[PDB]
Amino acid sequence: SKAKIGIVTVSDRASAGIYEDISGKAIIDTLNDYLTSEWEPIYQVIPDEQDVIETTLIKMADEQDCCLIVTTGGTGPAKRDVTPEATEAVCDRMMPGFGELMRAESLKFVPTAILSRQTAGLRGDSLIVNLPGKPKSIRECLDAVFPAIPYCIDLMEGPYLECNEAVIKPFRP
Amino acid sequence: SKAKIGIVTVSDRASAGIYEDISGKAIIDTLNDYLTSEWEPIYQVIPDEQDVIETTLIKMADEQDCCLIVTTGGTGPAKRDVTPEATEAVCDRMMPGFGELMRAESLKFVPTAILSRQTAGLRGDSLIVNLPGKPKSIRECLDAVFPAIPYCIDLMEGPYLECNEAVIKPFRP
Amino acid sequence: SKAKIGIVTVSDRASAGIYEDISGKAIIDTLNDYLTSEWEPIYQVIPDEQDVIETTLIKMADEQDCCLIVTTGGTGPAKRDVTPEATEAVCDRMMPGFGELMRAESLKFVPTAILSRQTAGLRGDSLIVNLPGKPKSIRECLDAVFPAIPYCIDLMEGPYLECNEAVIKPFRP
Repeated sequence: SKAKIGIVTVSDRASAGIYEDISGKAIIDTLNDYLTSEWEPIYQVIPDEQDVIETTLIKMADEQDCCLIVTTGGTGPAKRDVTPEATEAVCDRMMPGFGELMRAESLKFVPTAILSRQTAGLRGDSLIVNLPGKPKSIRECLDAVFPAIPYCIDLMEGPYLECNEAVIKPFRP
Repeated sequence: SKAKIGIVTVSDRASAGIYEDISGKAIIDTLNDYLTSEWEPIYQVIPDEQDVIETTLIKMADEQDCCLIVTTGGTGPAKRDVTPEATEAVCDRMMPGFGELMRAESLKFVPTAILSRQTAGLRGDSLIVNLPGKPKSIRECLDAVFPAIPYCIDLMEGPYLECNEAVIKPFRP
Repeated sequence: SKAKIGIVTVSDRASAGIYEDISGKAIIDTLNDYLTSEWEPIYQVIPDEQDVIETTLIKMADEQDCCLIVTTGGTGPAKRDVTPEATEAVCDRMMPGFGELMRAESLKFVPTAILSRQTAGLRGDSLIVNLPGKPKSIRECLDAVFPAIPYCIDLMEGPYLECNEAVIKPFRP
């Protein structure tokens, strides 16, 4: 089948209106650079509301057959930040290695990396990954974890993602 | 706002007034070396009864306005070690990066650091962090995570902690 | 007293009929290489059926007095990979530092290590640790965490395990 990839920008400010969604743009730019195979971006901007996040992810995974869903925003210690809660609530099983690696990688830049509650889990055969907010952090997190994603999707019997190996090298054992 | 920092020593020999608490003292000494801003320790020595640990953390967070609460003791694989369980019970959202980093740093010279179930989380605007009992493990764990703590407290709209940069360098993005 | 160690090969394929269980064999071979003290393998090969895994782990811990139980297989993101779910189910407290270290060490070879949901935890005084199926990965994970295992067993008041320190050095603080 053809790959559907969800992109969820979680932000009160973006939902109120911003000049440009630089976080969401950073994701689609990076994914376009990664992928040679055809794919369909399923994009949504939503507020920091746990229930709305959950609803969004559920539709993308269940109805829209998204094999991957990447979120940006709402992963810090602030009370409004509930993307990880929403993610835990919708996944059947978590992927501890992703949160581990993303923080380890982010800590190479900033001591405050350990304040991120970014996680990842599976809802059926969809992989959902929580990314940071800043465009450069987004690319740093994706460069770190995406090498494992096409294989993860393979094991989940999902679409076979083909990458521009001039940009990123998926590992497939 | 003057910063109030909770210090909780959990110990099976602590109904004894003659217990010398070298762990609590290590926390106090470390924080004294770290901080240049004024702060106030709210200090309790308690038995390793999960119920009592929970009541203590809740009081310090809900009543006594502790911006940060640091526990020592009761984090290992022994059946009586229930400090993590108490911590999970009172926190409304967990901070997985703290336990990850504390073990990662500690295991380099103490392989048995991986046996610590130490964790961290947030109760409202209070950051709660589990340390091991041994003073050297205490300094090591605080050195690894404290650089992220002033900014976490900033994001919580708590007091503004300042540090002696020759001893420890908090990061603020 | 006399050390009993559970070895569980989790594999639909092996359970169906296989010339040799290389996964289970890798574990036995590794332990024999590590230990100089007398120990008894409690060995079972079972399919990828969560209820079966849980039943097996419970028996090994509660009935068979296994101080350590090591699983191989079923830790990835595939539909039928349910070994970590079973381990979570039967353990009363988790040991997050094991999965962290195993993944972190594995990541130094192959970026897909982040796809393992391998975990570890305690059921009563039994330590249960998830390994991947591949024999090379089994030995790498064991090399990473075994140095902390004899001490953990000491803390849980179990058998005193002694090692060939020419192969592996248990750390006992």
